[PDB]
Amino acid sequence: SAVLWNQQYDKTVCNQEGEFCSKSGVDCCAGLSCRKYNLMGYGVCAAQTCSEEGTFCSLSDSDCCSGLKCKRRGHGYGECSK
Repeated sequence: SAVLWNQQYDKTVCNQEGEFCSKSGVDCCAGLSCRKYNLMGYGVCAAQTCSEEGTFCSLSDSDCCSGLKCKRRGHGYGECSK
């Protein structure tokens, strides 16, 4: 009754968009999201689309992630803010 070989030993490694996420609770690399597509939720990583916090955005039309508000900073231009 020999035990199967380990899957990995090295530190927590990430993968680029396209990789699949397990139900163990794995998270894609920085700037990646396992967009759910299947019925159970066996989607794959995908580069986020929403603007990050601090990045310049359109004050006329918010385009940041959930929890970010484009605060005018300058003269007719602002960036995302928590």
